[PDB]
Amino acid sequence: AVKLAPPTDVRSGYIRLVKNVNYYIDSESIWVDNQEPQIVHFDAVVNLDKGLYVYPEPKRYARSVRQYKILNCANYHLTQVRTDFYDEFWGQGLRAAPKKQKKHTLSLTPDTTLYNAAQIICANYGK
Repeated sequence: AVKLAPPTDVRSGYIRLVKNVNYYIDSESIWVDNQEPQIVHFDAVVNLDKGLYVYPEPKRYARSVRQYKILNCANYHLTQVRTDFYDEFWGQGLRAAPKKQKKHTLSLTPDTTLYNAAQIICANYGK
């Protein structure tokens, strides 16, 4: 069925992770906590290798996923706050969201797409 081709060219302001080339940090989404700068909020944006049909209309499918994250660089805890699906790449276009958002905080372990992102974030702001 669906069988799609995420952009090779990086749209300005998006930071590609080495361990998943379709996984990005939206630079413009980044906020470092004013009171505790070890904590930084940001959007993770994933260009999909498969259309996710999460829209009311049958052959409308999501091309990307935008996830609100909160990272504590002190302990590498990553909190998943919300998820939105978009029918274009780079987390734009028509949005669809699940009805209740699953939130979850994960203690990150080494050598995984998320740890990658943490290392970039904390490297930039953790010092």
